Amino acid sequence: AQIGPVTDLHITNANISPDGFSRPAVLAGGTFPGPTIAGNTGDNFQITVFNDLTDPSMLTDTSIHWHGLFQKGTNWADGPAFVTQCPIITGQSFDYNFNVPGQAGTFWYHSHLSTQYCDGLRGPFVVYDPNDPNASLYDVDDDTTIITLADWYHTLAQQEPIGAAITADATLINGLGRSFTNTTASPLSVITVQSGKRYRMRLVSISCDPNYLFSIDGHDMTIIEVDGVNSQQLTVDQIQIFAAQRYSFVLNANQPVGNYWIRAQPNSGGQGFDGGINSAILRYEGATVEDPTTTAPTTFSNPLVETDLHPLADLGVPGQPFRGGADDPLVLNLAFANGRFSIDGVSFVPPTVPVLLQILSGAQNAQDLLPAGSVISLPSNSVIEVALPAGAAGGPHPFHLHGHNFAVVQSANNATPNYVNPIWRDTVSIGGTGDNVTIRFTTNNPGPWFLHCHIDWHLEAGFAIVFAEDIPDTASANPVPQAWSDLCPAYDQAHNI
Ligand SMILES: *[C@@H]1O[C@H](CO)[C@@H](O[C@@H]2O[C@H](CO)[C@@H](O)[C@H](O)[C@H]2NC(C)=O)[C@H](O)[C@H]1NC(C)=O
Ligand SMILES: *[C@@H]1O[C@H](CO)[C@@H](O[C@@H]2O[C@H](CO)[C@@H](O)[C@H](O)[C@H]2NC(C)=O)[C@H](O)[C@H]1NC(C)=O
Ligand SMILES: [Cl-]
Ligand SMILES: [Cu+2]
Ligand SMILES: [Cu+2]
Ligand SMILES: [Cu+2]
Ligand SMILES: [Cu+2]
Repeated sequence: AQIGPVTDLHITNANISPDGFSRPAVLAGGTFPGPTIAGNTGDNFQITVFNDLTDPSMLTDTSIHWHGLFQKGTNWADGPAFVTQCPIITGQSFDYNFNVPGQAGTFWYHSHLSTQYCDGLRGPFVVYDPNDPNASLYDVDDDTTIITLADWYHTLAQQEPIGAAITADATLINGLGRSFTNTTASPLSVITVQSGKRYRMRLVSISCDPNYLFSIDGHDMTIIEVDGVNSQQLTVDQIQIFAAQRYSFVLNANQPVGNYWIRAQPNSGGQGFDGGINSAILRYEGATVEDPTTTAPTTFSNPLVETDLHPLADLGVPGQPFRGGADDPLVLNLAFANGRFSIDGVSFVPPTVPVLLQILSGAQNAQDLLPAGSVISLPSNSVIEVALPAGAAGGPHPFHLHGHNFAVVQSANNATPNYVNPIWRDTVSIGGTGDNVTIRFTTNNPGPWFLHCHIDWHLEAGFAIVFAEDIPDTASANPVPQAWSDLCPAYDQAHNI
């Protein structure tokens, strides 16, 4: 069952074996992935998060972010540790009480403390639209049509050795999959469809790192939503999905009754499908209970290319139709050296006092804010452009902005910008060497919004800045509850800070 929009959510430690290998984890709702949190557009979510964690090897503090939800007037509920709150300590709870006006689509939630979401605190978050303009394109849209793609590690996140390469040990589709080494024939996920029906498949990358080449043998996929933004229909036979992105696609159960492989090939870790790694099963009702015998093509006919996507609505692009054609045009210098990432020469290290609390306490320019050089002010009611030229090691980097979606004026692997009808989204691959992926948005949401690579290992290694949007109006726009004001004193006391 789905939970919410008003629910408790307990965060616990438990052993799990999603690929046949047992390890401890950090779980929401007792499962990996966590339960789907759901409601309708405009609803009031009240998610009372109970931190019941006791195993320090995965951190006993926590904080949860609701990825892609704008949090307008509720910046304090956004979740990034040391940006909008101090963490919740063990044995305490915290009510994330917010609204989702003007949004409907496929989102997710995850820990936003250190690399803790990699240890298991990740799940889907769906905001349905009772008047969805895409409703007539499908028959079924429910918990059974959510498809999560996850990387899974045998080594605990906090225990990844300094100086060794980090790669995953399994791809999990709907929480199940097989290990790349010492593969055992552990259970695969089954997605069941009925011949003749049409399904809104909600594809969610809950990855800490790899991008996936996602496909379904024998089928094609008609994209209708990108990171919460309705799209024109775009039929593809493969989707390269980067960490934290979402798509909805229509799956027409229009092939013979049978079993078909679902494929999710990560860019690192195990290559191929030997022993059923990187795989799940699409099973038609009435098919034999057996593995598919289908193959992929050698070359896909219609892979997703981001510039092919266009909004369903007339969203346009704010500003003027040329580089720098914005009120506040930025170009970030994104770099990596010696184990640390930097943005404009500064590697992100979380501050002691959350950025929001510093602002509420009267710090009122970005040069006043800690960490020094990591907080950039944005003016209110302005068109912002951010160019994100690639080249830093470890790419392709999926950059994500909290508090906002954005027009993708320039996409990976294509030097031509689009000032007319590009897709809007919230997480974008910045591509490869020489690319100049560029985003635009307007500043109508006062508060400090994190901008970072969503490869969690890279965030931990500093690949982030905070946009302090409309510092002057942050306090008036974001009244804070007493429980939020209590977080830092409790955290600092527990940690002898
Ligand atoms: C990416 O696009 C930005 C503009 O959006 C480019 O920025 C300009 O950079 C040059 C120096 O390289 C400066 O003289 C300009 O002031 C910048 N802004 C402009 C022209 O609008 C940037 O060079 C591009 N980067 C890459 C790698 O292509
Ligand atoms: C590279 O990106 C550009 C800009 O998004 C794409 O150009 C558009 O192509 C469509 C389809 O032919 C045309 O309707 C638009 O007028 C083009 N816009 C611009 C600004 O040129 C282009 O198709 C992309 N290249 C590839 C190979 O997909
Ligand atoms: Cl967000
Ligand atoms: Cu996220
Ligand atoms: Cu986010
Ligand atoms: Cu990265
Ligand atoms: Cu974030």
